[PDB]
Amino acid sequence: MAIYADNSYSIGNTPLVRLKHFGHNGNVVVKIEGRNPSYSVKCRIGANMVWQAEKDGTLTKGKEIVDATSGNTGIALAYVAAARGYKITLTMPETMSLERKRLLCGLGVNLVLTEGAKGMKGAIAKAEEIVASDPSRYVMLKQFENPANPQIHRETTGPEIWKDTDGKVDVVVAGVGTGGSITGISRAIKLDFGKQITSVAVEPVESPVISQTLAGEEVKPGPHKIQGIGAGFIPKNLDLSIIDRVETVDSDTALATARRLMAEEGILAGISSGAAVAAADRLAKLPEFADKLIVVILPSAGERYLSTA
Amino acid sequence: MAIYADNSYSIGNTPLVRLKHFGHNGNVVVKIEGRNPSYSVKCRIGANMVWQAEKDGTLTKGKEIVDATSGNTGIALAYVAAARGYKITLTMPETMSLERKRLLCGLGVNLVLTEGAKGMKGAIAKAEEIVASDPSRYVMLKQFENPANPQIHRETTGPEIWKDTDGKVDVVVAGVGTGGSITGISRAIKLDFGKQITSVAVEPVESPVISQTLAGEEVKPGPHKIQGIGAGFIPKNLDLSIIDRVETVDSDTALATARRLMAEEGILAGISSGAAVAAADRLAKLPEFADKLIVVILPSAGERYLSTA
Repeated sequence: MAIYADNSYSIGNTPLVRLKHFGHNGNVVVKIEGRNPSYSVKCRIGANMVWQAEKDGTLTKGKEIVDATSGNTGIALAYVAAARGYKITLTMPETMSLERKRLLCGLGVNLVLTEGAKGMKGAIAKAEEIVASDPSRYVMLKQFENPANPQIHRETTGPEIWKDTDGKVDVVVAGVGTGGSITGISRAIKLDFGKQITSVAVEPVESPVISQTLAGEEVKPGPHKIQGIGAGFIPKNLDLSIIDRVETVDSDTALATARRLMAEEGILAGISSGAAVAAADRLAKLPEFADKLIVVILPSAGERYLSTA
Repeated sequence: MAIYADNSYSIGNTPLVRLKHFGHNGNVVVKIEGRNPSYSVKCRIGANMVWQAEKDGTLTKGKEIVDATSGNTGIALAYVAAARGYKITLTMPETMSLERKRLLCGLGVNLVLTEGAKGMKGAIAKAEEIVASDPSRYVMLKQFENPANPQIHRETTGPEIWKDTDGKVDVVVAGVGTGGSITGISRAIKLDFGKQITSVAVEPVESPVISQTLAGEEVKPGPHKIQGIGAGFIPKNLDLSIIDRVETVDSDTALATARRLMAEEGILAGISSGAAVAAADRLAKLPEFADKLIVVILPSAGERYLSTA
């Protein structure tokens, strides 16, 4: 057989494509996370956070999911909630784009808009109030600290990279949001496969908080246009111990690099995908990395309307 | 190994998911064509029409692709042209949505807008003029009659359905645009595997031209909102001989059914995906089809902004 009992179980097995106009002699290869149920790397963790919450008794028939997000992880949780029969509340500011509202209403989400002036703070409060209102009803899965998040990457994303390269991967380049990807991938290859690879974290030069921490310098975040990376703090799901190297990238370059992915490689991916590649391209063009296979996570699919396509 | 030398070669291997709120006892299973390079069933034929044109000498270094389309097949050709280093012209009316323009410019297409008043006729003329201007330069791959189109479905889409069901598929339900899908799938299972399945074509009740032809009645098309099916004529790539059954569906139902796919199954698919499912659900709820595995092509991914999400 090979028929998924629901859409959640179809996560991953995403492809590796070799880049032609990046790297040297084809040392740069990309893994298309756009090719997922809800079209992002995130529905891997959408799937396993719900599954883990089930297995350990925190999520049960009748019980409902609450989360203060509207990005790839909201969409991801939505599809699994729809797929598995959970009611879901996502809180976000009333200033969110009609687009994202429409997409999430479509997936059967109860949309609680919070005050726009309260920014993201205010959506987090409103989620948290709903949870205090009845703690036997609503569950917050908490992507930033939930081990289920990096656990899925250790069990699927990581092994898939091992498999499809035949143990030949030397370098892994992954933008950091929750840190879940890099953490899980790196644990799989270094610890379950026993290969001493170079794991490279990627962050906005505008918010170089991983770089600052490790240098022992004032953590100072700021705004950037690289959606889904550069949270402005070190997440619990970032395991600083498996990070070999930290590469910073600027918005403009992430943008331009995602543009190039389209017109020169024919790969529709997101801003963070560009960020990831510019970092890899830089590494790949250093002689110390000449004869080394570098693998890059492209987190999302390009189909948007705001800076780029 | 398993690293694609370019994005074109990553086509297919798309998943089968079982529906919970459709069919009976889970006799309805869906194959997610959203999970492709350019995010549609079409980049399967984007890939193989170019490959075939290469193998037989019609497409060569320097030579350029021209096509009067802007739907899934334009996007598909774009990604392969970008992936393989071909210049591409797509003609379409100047009335196309900024969205589709932006997406295609992004993939490195030369966009030739034709008069809006000339409708689709006028884009076809303008393509055809460019081809007459220099026949050693520009090539029209012609999805409606190109055998490479159904050939890819015989070689990939069909086998994948065979494999993942373990020879247990009984019914195949597929909306008709070019006919390429149904034709290729059905040839694979009936002729290469030797299983006497029921191939079901799906069309808008508003343009029931397959139904009319076979009844020997006046072919009379009309407008419908089911994007990518119901062309208003019988394509050469529709092999009427392998069609067992023709199911008509209305726009409203296709729409509503795609809405249900989202909120009840957590599957983001397109209008034509809804059309496909309502037809399958109807068949699946007939006792003659009770103990039969029905497989449905979901051609596209939902991420749009016009009627639905």
